[PDB]
Amino acid sequence: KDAWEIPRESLRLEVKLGQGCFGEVWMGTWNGTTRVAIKTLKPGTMSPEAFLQEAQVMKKIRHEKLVQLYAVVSEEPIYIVTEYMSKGSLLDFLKGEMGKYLRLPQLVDMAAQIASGMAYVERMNYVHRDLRAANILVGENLVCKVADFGLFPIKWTAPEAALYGRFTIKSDVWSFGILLTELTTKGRVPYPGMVNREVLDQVERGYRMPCPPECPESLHDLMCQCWRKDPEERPTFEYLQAFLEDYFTSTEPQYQPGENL
Ligand SMILES: Cc1ccc(NC(=O)c2ccc(CN3CCN(C)CC3)cc2)cc1Nc1nccc(-c2cccnc2)n1
Repeated sequence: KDAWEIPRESLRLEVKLGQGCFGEVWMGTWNGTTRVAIKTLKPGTMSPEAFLQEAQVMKKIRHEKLVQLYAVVSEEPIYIVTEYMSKGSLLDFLKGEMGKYLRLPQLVDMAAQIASGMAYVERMNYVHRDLRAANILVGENLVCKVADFGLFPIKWTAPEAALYGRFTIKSDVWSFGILLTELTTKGRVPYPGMVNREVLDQVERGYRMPCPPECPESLHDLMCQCWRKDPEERPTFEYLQAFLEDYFTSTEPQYQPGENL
């Protein structure tokens, strides 16, 4: 049978990390040596084949900025096993104890890594549909990987996708722009004070988030390209990656540290 299959005895579940109507998530050990994240399926909540769809996808994806599948147990009770990311979610990391020490340089490097991951998704002709800080994992050495915890996130979703169900890599680019604001505000909810309804009215009317405090205008400019009304006007993740990797030399060479960024 499949080469991803592992014996049940090789997986230890050590710390519960969350729950849902379809299962749970745990940190644990695989082969008594490898720390892992584990996703379970509640028997009786959702069909196995519908659940293992995710694992099937994850077998065909391989990239250093994508959370990596490690193994599965594909007879109920089901287990999906991936690499473990020591710092947890980008969102939690941004707003917690570490967040006070991150400046533009680390934050833009995180963005470039995320764009790199998304650029692979771009080349592979996949769509993400839920790119946001909550679906980014952080590891040692500020390593950031794209994940999908299957967690409507209107505030992160391109208008044409939210309104008309048109989800492309270009609506992923819009989400990335919103992700840029999470990075520069240390994980704050976008469109502060506005509910979903006003967000949709306002954005359709052409409103866009302002340059966050201490964020270089040139980075907010980039956010605004990600938020172009016309999907095809938005940049590629290939471009986004290259722009963020070169940012402090090509775009903002006179950058000087500040109080928060
Ligand atoms: C245990 C597991 C099982 C499945 C997944 N799957 C994904 O992360 C994922 C990523 C991309 C795709 C591709 N897909 C293309 C099509 N569109 C519509 C959706 C995305 C699918 C699944 C992750 C995990 N990992 C996981 N889950 C929850 C929490 C954590 C975690 C928490 C703290 C520290 N380290 C890890 N780790």
